[PDB]
Amino acid sequence: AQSVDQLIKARGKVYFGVATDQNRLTTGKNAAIIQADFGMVWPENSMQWDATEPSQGNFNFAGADYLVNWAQQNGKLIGGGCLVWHSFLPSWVSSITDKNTLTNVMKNHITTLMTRYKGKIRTWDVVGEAFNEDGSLRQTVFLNVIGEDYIPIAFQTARAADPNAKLYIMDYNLDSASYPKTQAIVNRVKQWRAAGVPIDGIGSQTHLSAGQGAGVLQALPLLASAGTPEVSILMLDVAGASPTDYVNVVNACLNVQSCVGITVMGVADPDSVRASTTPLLFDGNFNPKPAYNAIVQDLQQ
Ligand SMILES: O=[N+]([O-])c1ccc2nn[nH]c2c1
Repeated sequence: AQSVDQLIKARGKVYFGVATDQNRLTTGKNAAIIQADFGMVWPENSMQWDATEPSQGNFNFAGADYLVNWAQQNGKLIGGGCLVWHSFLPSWVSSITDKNTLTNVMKNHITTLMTRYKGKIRTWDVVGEAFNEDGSLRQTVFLNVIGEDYIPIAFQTARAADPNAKLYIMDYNLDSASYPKTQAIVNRVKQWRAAGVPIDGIGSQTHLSAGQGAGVLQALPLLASAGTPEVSILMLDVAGASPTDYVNVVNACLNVQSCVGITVMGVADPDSVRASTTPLLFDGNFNPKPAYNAIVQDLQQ
């Protein structure tokens, strides 16, 4: 059984990665599969805001430290995130109505996480899910209280905290070139970078239904046209796990020079949030599914 990470490196890419955390690494056969087959790990939950700063200035790094130490011992690259994401905010953040207060809170959260792991993290997802489906900016507490400047502020703060890390904006429903969100993230990233905002990458949080892989072949080149040094596929899963969809996503990555790699949402189907759709690359016995073998064969050829 061949390693997709090794094979994608042989094709000139950086990694094939996976999301995990302490719970997964101590159960099933997740650790053994990650050791063999994946070259980068991301914390699924242990670096989100609610996990790391459940009360203001009272940080909890136990789960994140476990992941980082496991990755270093096993020679894996590490991704971290998401530093600013409305979906994982504790209530103490959402209640803040004062611009200066919230700006300092946000800067402190960013700097504290990034400093702790300085030099050890390849990629940080700095801002997540900042766009509405129509391409307008999502009206989260950060937009409502700080305004549109919160995104530049987050990236400039992140660059200062660890200049080694590649800083990404991420979003979902960027899977079709003509979708309004895809157009808008491309346009705004172009503008931010032209003003000197340090956005190194766009990460596409790719949750596909059956048959949607084909559209990624056109959407990913469009995302790359924003001119960031890197793009990536993140959080990848596919309802039904058809080889056709998975191979299309891999081929999109191969066709886009700036696409550094792909991260899947987990290891085995039963641990998915949509397990009924069996959307991952390993089954409930931890055997590689037809889609895994198809990706291997595509990368070997
Ligand atoms: O690619 N990922 O699986 C992944 C998981 C959780 C994250 N939080 N921020 N960015 C993330 C990427």
